[PDB]
Amino acid sequence: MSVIRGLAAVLRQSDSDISAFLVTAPRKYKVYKIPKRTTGFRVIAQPAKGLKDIQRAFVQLYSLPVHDASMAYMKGKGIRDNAAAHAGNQYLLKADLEDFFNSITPAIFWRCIEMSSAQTPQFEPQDKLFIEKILFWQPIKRRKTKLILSVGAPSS
DNA sequence: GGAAGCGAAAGTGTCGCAACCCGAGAGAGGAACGATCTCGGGTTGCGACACTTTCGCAACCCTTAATACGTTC
Repeated sequence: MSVIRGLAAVLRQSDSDISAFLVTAPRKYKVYKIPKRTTGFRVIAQPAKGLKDIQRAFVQLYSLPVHDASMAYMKGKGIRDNAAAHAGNQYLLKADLEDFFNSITPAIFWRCIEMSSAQTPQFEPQDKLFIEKILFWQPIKRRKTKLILSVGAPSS
């Protein structure tokens, strides 16, 4: 059963319960606005508690490769290390990506899985739909194809 | 992604003005018939402008969030 079997073994729940939960999982999100520091608002989609636990279990079960140049969302590394990497230099080229989190789609995720140069955990073709439902958020109720990563989630 | 309003941008029709044409008419001259200038419609071309269509800004935040204190995405 692969992914669902491991999720059941971690959450101490039946396969049927998790499978029934992972039907509208891309839709079980609570969206809200936080105030910007100067003016305006920022919209965040946060999943429900059960989906949050499912995402945490999925993240801890499968270890995707990460690079040493990345400094966000890893243990023992953070703002201080990122700043100290360029501390001794003379010139910098800070640059940003346009709408980073909402531009990531399941197509991108599956393209990156297959061609990754490092070790990648093996996902059976039967559970790819469950992977997409677990990891990705679905804005717009009518559109079931639009699946994007949500900035702010245990798995994003 | 995109309510509801609204306005930008671009394309298309329209409608009034000018410019000209053409027939009617009173009657200059000088001895009659009708030159010549004007009146009244009528047609066409043209360009400014009104009207028409499409696009795009960005409400809300969906059932579904957490709430020691601070930076960062």
